[PDB]
Amino acid sequence: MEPTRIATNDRLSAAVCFDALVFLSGQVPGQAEDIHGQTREVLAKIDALLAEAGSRKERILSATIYLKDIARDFAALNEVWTQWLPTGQAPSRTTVQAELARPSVLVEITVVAARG
Amino acid sequence: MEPTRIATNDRLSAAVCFDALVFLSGQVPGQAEDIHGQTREVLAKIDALLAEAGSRKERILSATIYLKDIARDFAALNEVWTQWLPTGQAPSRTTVQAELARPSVLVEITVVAARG
Amino acid sequence: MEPTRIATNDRLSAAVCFDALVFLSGQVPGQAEDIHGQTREVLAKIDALLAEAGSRKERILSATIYLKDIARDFAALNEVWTQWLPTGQAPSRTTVQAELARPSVLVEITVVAARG
Repeated sequence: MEPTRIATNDRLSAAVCFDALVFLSGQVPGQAEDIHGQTREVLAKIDALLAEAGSRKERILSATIYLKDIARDFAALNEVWTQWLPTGQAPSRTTVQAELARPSVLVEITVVAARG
Repeated sequence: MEPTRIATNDRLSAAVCFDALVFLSGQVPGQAEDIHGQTREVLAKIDALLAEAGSRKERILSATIYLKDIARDFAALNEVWTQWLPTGQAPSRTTVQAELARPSVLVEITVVAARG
Repeated sequence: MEPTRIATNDRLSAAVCFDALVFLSGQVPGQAEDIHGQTREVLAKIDALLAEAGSRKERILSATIYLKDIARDFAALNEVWTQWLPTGQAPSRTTVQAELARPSVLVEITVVAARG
């Protein structure tokens, strides 16, 4: 087996697929400025990438959720997250505080999923 | 193949199993307040989840260890960790500083393991 | 299937291999003191470990890149990273800020790869 790549540039591929596994690059928000909208936009991008990479939201295996300010933003994160997930099909997850590459980014999520 | 889930709520599943792989949610301490006891309790929970998910401590593949204060607590973390691991069967690991969802949490560990 | 281990000590194995997957411990620099040289040395070590673990740079699936100061050092990190990667074969990646176990460490990278 060979890895296949999705949306490759000279730093990263949005997705790498290998042996029924899908490895997504950490996804960042669009132009939203607030935690609620940024979380929605991050999840929208993951939704799209899963489709391109041959998976779907129901097949997420793990998610690391990085919050620039975990004390300030965890509740809002959980609100959008819990509403976006398919019912009863939540993945394994870890949420931790970390500054992201751009100061405006409040949230970034890194997903591994099962090809479907 | 379909992913199977263990102890699912509307945010996360404690474990997700797919194709001989086990993805655990980041595990946090019980009611211990000190680094030594918190690390022991985190490892106890991982021990339990591996059992439920069809793996065991000898079959851990990777561990990300998050410490709220890596300078202050790394030595104690290593002490409990090295004693808990089955001899000669340490997994791949990465230990980094990150604040966790609750301020009382000094340590959180995210494990991927092989089904056995 | 059984996991096999590479360069095991009582805290971690440099690599764990299981079912065509390679899990590397987070790699830290040698004695370089600057971000550019530290990033080069981290990538050199990963290069070596991939060889020992039966993979290669072209087969990296995911990389988490930890920077002690993401604002200060991301540009230099990207410079060395983009030059080291095999052309058109970048993996999935996530770059976040986190303090590492030693204060001198500016960068640490955790890789999962496909056995080849």
